[PDB]
Amino acid sequence: ETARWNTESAALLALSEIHGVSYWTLYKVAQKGIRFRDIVTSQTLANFEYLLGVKLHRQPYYLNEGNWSVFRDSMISTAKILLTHYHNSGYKIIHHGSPSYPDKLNDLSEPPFWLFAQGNVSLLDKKCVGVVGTRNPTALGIYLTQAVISQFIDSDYSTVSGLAYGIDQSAHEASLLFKIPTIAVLGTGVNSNYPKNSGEMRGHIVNNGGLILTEYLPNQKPSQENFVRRNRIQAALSDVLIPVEWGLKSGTSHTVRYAAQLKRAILCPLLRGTTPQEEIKHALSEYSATIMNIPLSDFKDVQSLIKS
Amino acid sequence: ETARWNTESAALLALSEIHGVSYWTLYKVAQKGIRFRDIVTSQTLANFEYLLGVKLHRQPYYLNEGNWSVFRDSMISTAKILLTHYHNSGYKIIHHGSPSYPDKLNDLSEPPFWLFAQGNVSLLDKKCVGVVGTRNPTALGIYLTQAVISQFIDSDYSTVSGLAYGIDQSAHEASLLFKIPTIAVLGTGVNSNYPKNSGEMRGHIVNNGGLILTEYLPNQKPSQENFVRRNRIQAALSDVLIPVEWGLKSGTSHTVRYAAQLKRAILCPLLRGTTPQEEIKHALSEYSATIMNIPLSDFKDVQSLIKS
Ligand SMILES: [Cl-]
Ligand SMILES: [Cl-]
Repeated sequence: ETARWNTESAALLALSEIHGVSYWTLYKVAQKGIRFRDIVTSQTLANFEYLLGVKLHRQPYYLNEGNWSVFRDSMISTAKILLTHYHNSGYKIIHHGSPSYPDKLNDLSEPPFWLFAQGNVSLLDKKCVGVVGTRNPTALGIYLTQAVISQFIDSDYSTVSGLAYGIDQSAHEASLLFKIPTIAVLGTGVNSNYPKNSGEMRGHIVNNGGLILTEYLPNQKPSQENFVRRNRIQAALSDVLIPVEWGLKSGTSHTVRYAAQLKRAILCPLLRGTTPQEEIKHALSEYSATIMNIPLSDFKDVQSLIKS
Repeated sequence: ETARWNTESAALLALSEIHGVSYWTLYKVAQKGIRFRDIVTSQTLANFEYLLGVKLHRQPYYLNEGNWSVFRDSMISTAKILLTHYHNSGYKIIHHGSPSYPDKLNDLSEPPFWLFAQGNVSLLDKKCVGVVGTRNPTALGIYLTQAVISQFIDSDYSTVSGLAYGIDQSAHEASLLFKIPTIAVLGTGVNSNYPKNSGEMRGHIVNNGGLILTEYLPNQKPSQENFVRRNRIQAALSDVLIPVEWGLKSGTSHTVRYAAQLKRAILCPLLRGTTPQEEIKHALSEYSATIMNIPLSDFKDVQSLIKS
């Protein structure tokens, strides 16, 4: 069974890394039920380009009948070693339709048809709580992030965030601090160094039983489109979504909307004694969200301790 | 009534700032019930030095009968303006035996006989929770400090700490963030810039209804002896003492010991699922301390919200 998916893995890397096929091109290929293995084993360039869904080239073209066999065989041979190269770094490619693929992602209209993974894949199949927010939080947003995640200590939950500046990085840092496994869904390929000084955090995430996850091909750069596209994954994986600090018509609003479309539970942190803002009121109105008081405790619980 | 204490204030400043009398010398003076006003109005140097408790000088000495009147009158005149100078900066001098002096400090064997104050003095008479710890905390100590103080939101408590690097600064920063009035007890005189970038925090403390407090004379530098001496104040003011992160045979252990001697309530933060350390076990053994779980909430309270 292993060898079937490894052949599809190598075909994906062949088209992506060697021939440079776009994410979108390969996505709609897989969306149609076309397997990359049968694209790379095409015996003509016409067949190649038909299955790949691009505009067929006329003559003259540098790819032709005279050099097709080597073009095909050399790319298959190249990609087979390239996958062992990525396996050696601890990366796994999880394909849609395989046993390792998590059910939750098939709630999406556009499920990822492949995933690059580094770390503990079994977390995708277990309870997850998304913690996400602005890349430019206030001091209180940073605290609420940690306070929220501390509530899940010794639960069966892991955390999910996007490894981005601000709330997301504070979410991962908090999960690590409290020894909650955390999942980072990237807006890049696995090879990128974004965000700054990310290689150590990714290391600690993996060392603490966490997971690095991305739908994007190894060398895909960060982009505003890549982030919004990735947030459908974050919403789908989040059994509960907790947007800590966020404005409407923001990145995180997309995630919250998606979570509402996916009928995920939505909790909104509110510090004791403070007034909900319209983004919170929006979530209670639209998405049937729920306030989560921080602290959840009352001061009466503190009084019990002081005066025994 | 105001003018009686202002005269004692000016006499204290006269001896301290003009003539350079030590903290300890003036402390034992006041400990005996000698008022500084009557020292500065002494008509001989023999009387001056007898009341001040120092070794009486023989002749020849530059202070003598021929220049005594001016020495006395010029220092009284100088100090009267010097107090208006400190009043203008918002400083108040609170004397032991005056209505503004807080009762809690008379639980000390060695109560401060004067206090310099900037901000809201009425906090000393109300519920206070001390939050103190090492100057070199771990990441978790910094969080626990904030989590502990968040429990007192919308309580009638203010916070008390020593405005020192580490836990103390995180305690003040947390109180400010959650809008809990905070009291900083200095290990210096009010004129010092210690610790680094302290003038803005002192400003925000005062602007948020907080208080700066010190027993030390205006230009007293920081010292390890000044810090341990000041922690008897912090213990006395703390109706509840919460040492967040601390080793035994540390600065903060002195405070905790004192708090035990003063029979203050002692709470010790313990993150959920973690084992008490011997410093915590020491406090439960000796000082009848109590664990305060962080969070105080259970995960069952989170489950209630998720699945309504
Ligand atoms: Cl596929
Ligand atoms: Cl006095």
